[PDB]
Formats: sequence, C-alpha cells, structure tokens
Amino acid sequence: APRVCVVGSVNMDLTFVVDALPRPGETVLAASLTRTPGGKGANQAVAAARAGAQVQFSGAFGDDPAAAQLRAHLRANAVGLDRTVTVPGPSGTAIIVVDASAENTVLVAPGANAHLTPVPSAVANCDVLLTQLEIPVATALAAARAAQSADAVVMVNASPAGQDRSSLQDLAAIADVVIANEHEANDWPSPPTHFVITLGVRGARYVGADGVFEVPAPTVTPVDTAGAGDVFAGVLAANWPRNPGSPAERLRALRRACAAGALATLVSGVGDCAPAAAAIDAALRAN
Amino acid sequence: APRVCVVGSVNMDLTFVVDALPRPGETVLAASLTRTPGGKGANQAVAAARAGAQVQFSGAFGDDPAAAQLRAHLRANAVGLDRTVTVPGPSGTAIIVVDASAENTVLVAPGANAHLTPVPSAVANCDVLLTQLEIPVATALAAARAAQSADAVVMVNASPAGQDRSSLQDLAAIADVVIANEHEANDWPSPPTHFVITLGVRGARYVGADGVFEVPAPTVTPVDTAGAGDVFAGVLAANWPRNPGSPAERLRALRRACAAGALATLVSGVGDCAPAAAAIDAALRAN
Ligand SMILES: OC[C@H]1O[C@H](O)[C@H](O)[C@@H]1O
Ligand SMILES: [Mg+2]
Ligand SMILES: [Mg+2]
Repeated sequence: APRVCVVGSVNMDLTFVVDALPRPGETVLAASLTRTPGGKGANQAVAAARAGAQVQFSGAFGDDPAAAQLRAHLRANAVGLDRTVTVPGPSGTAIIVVDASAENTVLVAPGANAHLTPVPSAVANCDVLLTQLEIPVATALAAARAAQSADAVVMVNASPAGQDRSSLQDLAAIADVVIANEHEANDWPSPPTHFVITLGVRGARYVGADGVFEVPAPTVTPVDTAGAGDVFAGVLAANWPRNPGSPAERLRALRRACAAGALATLVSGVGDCAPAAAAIDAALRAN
Repeated sequence: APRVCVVGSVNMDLTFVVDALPRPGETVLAASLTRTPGGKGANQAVAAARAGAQVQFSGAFGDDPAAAQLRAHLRANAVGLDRTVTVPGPSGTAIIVVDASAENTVLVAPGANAHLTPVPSAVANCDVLLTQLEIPVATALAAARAAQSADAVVMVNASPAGQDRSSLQDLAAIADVVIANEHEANDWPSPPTHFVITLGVRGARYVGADGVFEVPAPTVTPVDTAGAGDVFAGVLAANWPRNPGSPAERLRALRRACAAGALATLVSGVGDCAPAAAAIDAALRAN
C-alpha cells in the first residue's frame, strides 16, 4: 500500500446562498449557510485515502469549534493525524457566496494554516510527499527538503495561483512533480522533472523527462466540477511510483488521476466527491 | 438609571480584512480573520450598557459550542439574559468584510435568531425597547406592542431592509423612533414619530415631531466602521427620554449617539468597539 504524506491546508468552507452580495454599508440575510470541511491539503488527503494510499496529514487546526469538525472529517476518511498541530485562533476559513445569478464569490483566510510547522520525521518513511500553496511556502519548502533526503517523491500542487514569482523559486528547483491547471502553470517559475497540467473536462497533459503527451479523461456529464482538482492531485500522489519509478508507472498514475478527476465531477460538493479505488478501476475499464 | 430592553439577534462574527471588497465571481485572499461575538441585538445591548443603561437582552442562542462564548460576552458587559431562549441548531453567523477605506459589508446566516418567538417576560419594567430585523419581524412587532402597553419607548433599528412587508407595516404604524441608514430609511413603510437617519461618519439626520435637522458627528479618521451603527443605536436607546420628552432631551441623545458612533470607528472590531459613558463625555467636550 503506497504511503502518502500531505503537508497542506485544512479549511472550514462556509457556503452562503444569497440573493445578491451585500453592498458597502449594507446588511444582507442569507437563505442558507452550509458548513463543509475542505481546503486543498485535506481534500487531497481524502482523495489519496479513498484511492487506496495510507495517508498521513500534517496541517494546523485552530482552537475554534470548526477545528473539531475538520478533525472528525479527516479521521472518518481514514486520514492519519498523528502529526497535526493546534494553534490558537481560527481554523483556515473559506467563505463561498452563491447568488441568484449563480455567480460564486470566494473569500479565504489562512487562519491556522499560516502557523504550520514542518515535521521532517513524519515525511520519513513515505513514498510521496504532496503539498500545495495554501500553507506558507517556507513550510512547503521545509517539507520538500525532508522528502528529498528521505528519497520520497516531492509533488507540489501549484495552487492557488498568483503566488509571488521569486518566493516559489526554491520550491520549483526541488520538486519532482508539479500539478497545475493552465493558469497556475504560468505562475510557476521553472519546469520540474514531471510537469502535469490539468485541462478541466479534457483531462491532462504531461511534459518532462518521459516526453510530451496528452492524457485524456473518460467522458462524462458534469454535475459539479469544483473539487475535481484536489481529487486529481490526491489520486496522482496515491499512484505515483516510488523512486526511481518508470514511465509506465507514471503513465498509469496519470490515467488513474484523470479518471478520478472525471468522476469527481459527477457529485455535488467539494470535500466529499472523491471516488473509491474500485470506481476508478471501473471508470478506466469502461474507458 | 435608564432601563433598556433589547429584543434582537446575537451572532458569532467572522471578520475579514481585505484590500478591496470581493466582486461577484472573484476569489479574494484575506489579510486577517477574527472570530468575535456580535449580532445587532448584542452589539446594541453592549453599547447601551457601556453608555450607562441598565440592560436586558432577549434573543435566541443555538444549543451549540458558540452559544457559551456569546452568552459570556453579554454577561461580561453587564447585559441581562433571563429573557433569552435556546433554539436547537446553530447560533447565528455573520461575515463582516472590512477594506482599505474602512468600509464594511455584513452578511448574516441568522440561524437560531430566525426562530425567536415572543418571550412573555421580554419587555416588563423597561423605559425603552430597542429592536432590529434579523429576528422575525412578527417577534419585533410583538415586543413593540407590549412596550406600548407599558408606555415604554418603541425604538426600531430598521435593519436589514427587505423584511416581511405586512409585519413591517404593522410595526412602522406604532414605532416611536426608527434608526436607519439612508438605504434602510427608504425601505421602511411609513415614518415614525422620530425618524433618525444615519449618515456614516457625517452623523445623523432627524425627521419628525421635533422638525428637520442635521446632527454633525466629531470629525475622525475611520479605522473600521463595522459595528459603529449598533453603537449609535444602543447609545441612543440609553439616552432617549422616557416618553414624553423634551426636544432638548431627544437632541442630547442624538448628540451622544453621533459622538459614540464616531468613537466606534476608531477601533478595529465589531462587537467590542463601543465606548464607555466617560469617553462619550470626553469626546463631546472636545466638540
Ligand atoms: O452591525 C454589525 C452586526 O451585524 C450582524 O448582526 C453581525 O453579527 C454584526 O455583529
Ligand atoms: Mg464535485
Ligand atoms: Mg469598529
């Protein structure tokens, strides 16, 4: 069973249904508020666990009631929490407002995620380290260095986009694999050994040591495409070969990640849409 | 020592600092996030208490972990809770967003507050009833009727706008004092005996039985306007003459409310920014 370590963010997603966003100086009432655990790090960790990896999540919870819910969510998905921390203050928070014209406005605050401390002995004995950019770069960097020493694959989801160019250079230099959609790729300072670019419905493409190729997605009709990125990243990490690897294994992993990303669109919601490993097999046979 | 009774809402506030207010569709990363007790009802009770009134609050808490923090906040500011209830499910949630120019947007999922029904003891032995519109309008109406029977002042903060029209109409019919910003004054069914239209950092406008006039506010560099209105409202309630009153006593109340409101903008934070009676005095002496 492949061992994955995720060092990344966990957010409480608060989704408000409103008629319109509030104007300056205005108070507006929501029709509903729905609370759902999320954040890139936790989404990816769940995706990886559902896909069949043994996952350890290393992240930071606040001391708010939200933190208890985020813990319950990860534990129920068989994600390990030996190596997380509790820091005073709020958990990472994402506010998602859906209005009457079905536009989504998002507001994210790092909360606890900004206080995350590297745990090098945790990335020891794991095959794949998966990290993203909702935590501070320095922490992702620290974790990436530990994985390098432990001969673990360093896999970075270059997300969110719009990170500052030179702050990312040291991390770019050290990544084996970088996952990114097209927009995100443009903000990544230098190509890794294995650059994997996601293409919404189409699937993904690869450019690196194994050459250059498209990896198509089983075709499906979407219900909700949110959360499909995080599923892709988690299923990639759960499937990428340990070092030194081989093109056929990396390819197998890419196809599996595409299939899963495609399946995640079939379900509504962000944090709960990761398919099980059997569903990924099924979807792959069905082509 | 004036007896003010607030029937209204209590919420946990999530306050985000941004550069610019998110636009429909946008994804914004926030600079900071705080989690503090609030709600128009609560803020107004606290402000009235710090202003020297003897204050009872009547609202609905959820049976959730947030409730204890909210209750504790009111007790720490000397507000009474004997007429409050508990509605199973969540306490209210609010998202406040504050930007560079100290402007703010407020979005509320009222939770328990939307299920506040009329509490029998709610208004006994009070000089002034202060209410607002996050709770059901029917409940604010009931509180108003009971206040008139006991010859208490019916004071309504007509916020948020757009609530149940027929209940609004019945309430507008009997209200003594209505506090509202320009947008909210507009949505209100018919004018009260004393119509107090707030004007942000400029202070307030009066329309009613005392005539028509402006009341300037001390000139200040706003740090954060979130919560300043609730301060105005509570301070008003704490100083409004027992019916019947002199124009001089009403005027003194408006003056103090403007001074207080402007003080409240100097402080970051929503539910904690109300000044003590002595700071209102010190601000008024300095003109
Ligand atoms: O006026 C600001 C208040 O409005 C909402 O009720 C929030 O809870 C916040 O405390
Ligand atoms: Mg989905
Ligand atoms: Mg303030």
